[PDB]
Amino acid sequence: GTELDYDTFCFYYDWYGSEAIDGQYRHWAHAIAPDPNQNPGTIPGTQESIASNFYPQLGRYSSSDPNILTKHMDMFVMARTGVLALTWWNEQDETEAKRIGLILDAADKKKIKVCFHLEPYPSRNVQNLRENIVKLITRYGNHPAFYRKDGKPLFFIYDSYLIEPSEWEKLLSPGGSITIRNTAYDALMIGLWTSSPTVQRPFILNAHFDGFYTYFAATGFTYGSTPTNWVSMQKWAKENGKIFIPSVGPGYIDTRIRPWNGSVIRTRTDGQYYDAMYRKAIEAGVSAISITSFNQWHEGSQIEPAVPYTSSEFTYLDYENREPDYYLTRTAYWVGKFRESK
Ligand SMILES: OC[C@H]1O[C@H](O[C@@H]2[C@H](O)[C@@H](O)O[C@H](CO)[C@H]2O)[C@@H](O)[C@@H](O)[C@@H]1O
Ligand SMILES: OC[C@H]1O[C@H](O[C@H]2[C@@H](O)[C@H](O)[C@@H](CO)O[C@@H]2O)[C@@H](O)[C@@H](O)[C@@H]1O
Ligand code: NA
Repeated sequence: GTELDYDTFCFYYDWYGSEAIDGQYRHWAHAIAPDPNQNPGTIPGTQESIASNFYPQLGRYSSSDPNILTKHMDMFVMARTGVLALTWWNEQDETEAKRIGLILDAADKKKIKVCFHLEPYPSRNVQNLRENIVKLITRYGNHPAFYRKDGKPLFFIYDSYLIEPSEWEKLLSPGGSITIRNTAYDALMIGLWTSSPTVQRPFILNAHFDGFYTYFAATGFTYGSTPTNWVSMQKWAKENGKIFIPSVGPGYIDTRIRPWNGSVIRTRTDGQYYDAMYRKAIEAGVSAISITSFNQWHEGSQIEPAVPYTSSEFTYLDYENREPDYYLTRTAYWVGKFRESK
């Protein structure tokens, strides 16, 4: 009825600061991105003006605040989401190491598991990826909240297409020069499916990924994030021994930090958009689902509770006519439907 689902992975961001913990409102303050097609300015992260079109129920919180982390784990329990997929940027700073330890300890108190979402950090390549996979498994592999499926850790790899299949083969083929296959550091490696099947099918096969995900909460942003393609993507995956983990989300809007990106807006329609994405994932017959996102406030994809808020700087969007915790409860509903279908 209410147990956590360990085939549901929710993308989680630990880059927020507060004056209480960090001494600064990190990420609530954020540079405005220049138009790809310029002195754009910065959102200052004051109470009135934050880097989101929405406004958190918990305010300008710190991701290093143990009291905030506790409340977040309670929110995961409400949503029935059993795995927290943690953004990881290879910052190599004491604050990063501290935050990962706090998140693991908080998660374990509510039986939530943690896996890593490997980001496009500077000069990312298959050698430093191996070195960082080994570090992460050695440092956190014995923590009880560290996620495993059939004895293997799992990693999502954002913008995996930035590395050529001839490089991925070295790490992920059983014969690869620096392979993790059949070693103590073997893992499930889930790459990002973006574009058409004529490009993606050979990429995934040649790179030796164990599976693929789609990430984007905005329908139609890519081929992969267009749900009418998911039945055929699942059929191809099952035929080729690959795990398909489609990404579902409640909406998208990023125009505070990207004022030129309005065409990517997807409206929430009081939950109906989320319902349509989640239904299509379940209908495709997949064995795992990813949620974009718990708390990407910059991109307006969050299921974390939000509240009404107005200032002279900006009038924020909010969840009305639904209540602030609607997207947590609606997640729990769809987790129930997914479990019926497995
Ligand atoms: O939204 C601003 C944010 O964009 C980039 O991070 C990416 C986004 O969070 C989103 O597309 O998800 C990706 C996978 O988790 C992630 O790479 C970065 O440029 C970041 O610094 C920025 O704050
Ligand atoms: O430029 C806006 C766009 O930025 C990010 O996506 C970029 C890249 O990371 C993606 O792999 C490709 C997919 O086609 O698009 C961009 O180049 C995301 O933050 C995205 O949500 C945003 O719209
Ligand atoms: Na699982």
